Parts: sequence; C-alpha cells; structure tokens
Amino acid sequence: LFSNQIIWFVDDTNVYRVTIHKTFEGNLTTKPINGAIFIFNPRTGQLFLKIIHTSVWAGQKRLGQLAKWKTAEEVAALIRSLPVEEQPKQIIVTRKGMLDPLEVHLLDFPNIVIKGSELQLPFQACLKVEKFGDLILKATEPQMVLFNLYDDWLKTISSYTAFSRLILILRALHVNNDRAKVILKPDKTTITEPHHIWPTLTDEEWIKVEVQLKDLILA
Repeated sequence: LFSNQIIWFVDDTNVYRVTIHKTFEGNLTTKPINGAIFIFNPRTGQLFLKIIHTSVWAGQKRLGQLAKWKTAEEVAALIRSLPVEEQPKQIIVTRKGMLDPLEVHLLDFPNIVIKGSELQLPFQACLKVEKFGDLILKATEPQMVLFNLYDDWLKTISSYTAFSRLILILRALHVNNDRAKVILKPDKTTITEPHHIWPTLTDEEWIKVEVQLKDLILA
C-alpha cells in the first residue's frame, strides 16, 4: 500500500442517503438527505470530503445507480483541480460498482490505476462523529472540505500505524457505536481538541484502546 506513489481510497457508500417514513395515510415517503464522498490518502491522512446536497437529485430515478456516476464525476473534477504532481497514481474503490463509472470518467488519465478491494473501511462511521455528521446534515449546497484524519499522530508514529489505528476506530464505530465511544474515552479528563477529529490520548492509552477496539470488532 505505501510505496512511493499517491494512492486514494474512494468510498461512495454515503452519497445517496434517504430517510423513510410511514405517513398517517399509510404510504411511504422517501426523502433524500445530504450525502458525502470520502476520498482518502492513507499515507498522509488527508481526507477530501465532498458533500453532496440533495438538490443534485431531480426528477431522477435510480438514484442509487446515479450516485456511482456522480461520485466518478466528482473524483475526476477533484483530479482536474489538482496539479499533476498531486494527482493519485492509484484509486482503490471500496465498492465494485464504482469501477466502470470511474473508468469512463478518467479516460484522460491513462496512467491512473483503478482497482477494487475486499478491505473493510467503513467511512460511513464518520457520519457518527458529530464533526462530520452535523456538517453534512446542515449543508445547503455542495462543497468540499479538507480534513486530516490522523490529527497529530504522524509526529510520533508511522503512516502504517496511523492507518491501522484509523481503520480500527472506523470499524469499531461501525459495529458498535456506543461501546466504541466509551472505549475512546478511557479517562474522565479525556478530550478531543477543537481542530482534531480523535481524542488526545497518551501512548499507553492508545495501546489499550487499539486492543479493545480490535476485540469489539471480533465480538
């Protein structure tokens, strides 16, 4: 994974989202709510969060399929906004339905390798982190927001270690949100700094939480 080339993971799982509701009359309303594309560099921790506002869906059917194409369009748009030296060499999609849309949208980038993955990388778990959930829910138009999902970790640990820690966090949040959040608050004094995503923990605290997160996923 960590060679000498820029790699992005692309997750489209959360682009088309709805809430469903049984009306007093007994019919089902399906109302789209804002979604997001997660585009993630595992070496640097850089996350490009493309917020997808509900206005993009129109007198449109099959929004689930259309969402894959909108994702591809947005990934290509991002690539075109970046200098060549910042463009990815490889794009790894978390769902196989993204392969063909991306192939078609990146024809002008013949050197980019597009591939699928069997990895469990639930960026959907970020929707359960207030910082992301609220930002997405409250958006009134599309926008892209940059985040550093590794906070200050890279000052003292490797990219490999940071990536593993992040995946454990996301997967644990995915499988049992309540228990994961307890695990990530090991002390009464535990805080998350305003510009950070994750709690400020000592090295010893991280060791224990990483084991506990892993155990939670196995359970």
